[PDB]
Amino acid sequence: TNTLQVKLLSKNARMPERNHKTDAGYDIFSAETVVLEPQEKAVIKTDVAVSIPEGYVGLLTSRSGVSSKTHLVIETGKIDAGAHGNLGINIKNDHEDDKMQTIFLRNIDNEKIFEKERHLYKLGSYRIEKGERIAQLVIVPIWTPELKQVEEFEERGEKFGSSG
Amino acid sequence: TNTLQVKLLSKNARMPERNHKTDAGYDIFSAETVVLEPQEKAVIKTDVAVSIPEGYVGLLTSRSGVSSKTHLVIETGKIDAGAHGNLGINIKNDHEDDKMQTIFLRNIDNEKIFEKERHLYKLGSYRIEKGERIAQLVIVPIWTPELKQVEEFEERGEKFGSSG
Amino acid sequence: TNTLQVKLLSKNARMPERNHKTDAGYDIFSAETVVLEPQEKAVIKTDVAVSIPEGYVGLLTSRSGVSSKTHLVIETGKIDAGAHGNLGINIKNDHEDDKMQTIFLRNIDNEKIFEKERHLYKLGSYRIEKGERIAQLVIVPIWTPELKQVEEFEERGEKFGSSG
Ligand SMILES: O=c1ccn([C@H]2C[C@H](O)[C@@H](COP(=O)(O)NP(=O)(O)OP(=O)(O)O)O2)c(=O)[nH]1
Ligand SMILES: O=c1ccn([C@H]2C[C@H](O)[C@@H](COP(=O)(O)NP(=O)(O)OP(=O)(O)O)O2)c(=O)[nH]1
Ligand SMILES: O=c1ccn([C@H]2C[C@H](O)[C@@H](COP(=O)(O)NP(=O)(O)OP(=O)(O)O)O2)c(=O)[nH]1
Ligand SMILES: [Mg+2]
Ligand SMILES: [Mg+2]
Ligand SMILES: [Mg+2]
Ligand code: NI
Ligand code: NI
Repeated sequence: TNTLQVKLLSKNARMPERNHKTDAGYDIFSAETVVLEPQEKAVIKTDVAVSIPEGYVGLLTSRSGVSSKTHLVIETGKIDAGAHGNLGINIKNDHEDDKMQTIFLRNIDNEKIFEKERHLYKLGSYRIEKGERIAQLVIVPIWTPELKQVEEFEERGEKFGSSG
Repeated sequence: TNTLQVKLLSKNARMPERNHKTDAGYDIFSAETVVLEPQEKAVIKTDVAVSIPEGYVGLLTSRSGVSSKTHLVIETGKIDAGAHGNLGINIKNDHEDDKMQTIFLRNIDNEKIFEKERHLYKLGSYRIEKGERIAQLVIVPIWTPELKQVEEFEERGEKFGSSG
Repeated sequence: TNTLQVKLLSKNARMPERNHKTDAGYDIFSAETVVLEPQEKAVIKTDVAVSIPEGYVGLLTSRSGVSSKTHLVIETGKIDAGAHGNLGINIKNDHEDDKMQTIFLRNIDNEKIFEKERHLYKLGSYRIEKGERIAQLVIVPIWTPELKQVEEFEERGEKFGSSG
């Protein structure tokens, strides 16, 4: 069986699409429109549940476009084989909370938002829109063997940057 | 040989346990009780040394429970095949150092500590306890071939978020 | 074919060297000398273009020596199979911007720079030198199947730190 089961949990959810043929990642879409303040942590719900087969792991990881342009930090999620729950994106707006305020919100391309209705926001605040690609899923085979205590092993020695 | 050798280096160390059958990660325990101040970086010693076989890599990576609840940031460690040293967890308390102080320390579940003896700590300080699961190990097969200079290759072009 | 094609784009580029025989990563060299201010984000150009074969992914990831010693944060890059562009290192100097200033710049080993010509820099500023190993490349096989909507699946339930 060379197929992965994908289950949508709501109308807000969307089917993950792969960009190119040789590409590794499945672009994951957001199911909600959230505003993240500086240093604010949240879990972005995808409303998408997947089933990874045994002997594999899913890497719900950051997209290189958004992560290099914005202060949005995604902690790569290790989706266990047999985890049939809602995939949540572990996000953090790492932008400095320098107490300053602006009238412009920022999107996932670090662009000033063009709101007709004026509001005051914290400097370095971002907005994730619904149906917006913020993360991607990369499935990679694992290796989980048995483990036993040993006094010594069956070499690089015992070396955190031994060289420079 | 479908077995991985695990060597404890002290009484403070503990054997890494896998949660479920289909799960990818081996939950790694802390061997020391450390207090991390805001923006303080440290290497948490596990007192556990493992031997990954050639053609594989170990990912000493963050647990999704602690990383989403707390400001504790673990930089995923790429444990080389044949590295028989003490596994160290590359940690950083990324919480804002806003100079404020509180009498409550925080644990790996972001809960106020109930200390009977009163002390003053920096706001957003965390404590890792001994024998506490803060990180996990995921072994994944690699691929290391020979490499040669080429003027041109044998396509996605030369594209950092070409789409959005 | 058990070979990976590596293409240098300039004289500033260098051939990635693997440290040991059992090691997973290819140490990636910098092609430019950049100074990163506190909280400053940049893309460090390697001037190196590689071609990963289909069914694999490249992990342009942080070196454990530099990442544990310095506030330099590298967001692991997922180099798609068939991406023949310049490998860019997604970097962020995560050091606090506490407005303080010093006369000493810091290198990738967190050491005070010994400049004969005196200058004023921001506290916690780092310098990447040309031909300096700041990141590494780890190639790991992937698994990309077809995907179809399912009402229910063919278990760990729907569980973000169910245990602690
Ligand atoms: O989080 C970590 C990262 C690395 N390590 C260990 C395992 C690994 O074999 C070693 C360093 O591996 P890397 O090549 O990833 N870092 P670096 O190239 O700076 O160290 P060296 O130059 O000595 O290989 O340190 C940990 O224990 N925890
Ligand atoms: O750190 C990085 C990350 C990506 N890259 C390159 C390789 C990869 O093929 C490309 C972008 O891959 P991703 O799918 O991971 N990011 P994104 O989906 O935003 O870009 P695109 O939409 O163009 O695929 O940029 C780097 O050189 N360094
Ligand atoms: O970013 C993430 C990370 C994890 N998850 C899901 C998938 C995974 O199976 C589950 C938790 O997996 P981990 O073992 O990596 N974290 P933890 O050990 O804290 O949770 P548990 O103890 O319940 O396994 O949560 C996400 O949806 N997004
Ligand atoms: Mg992509
Ligand atoms: Mg777990
Ligand atoms: Mg190395
Ligand atoms: Ni920060
Ligand atoms: Ni990673």
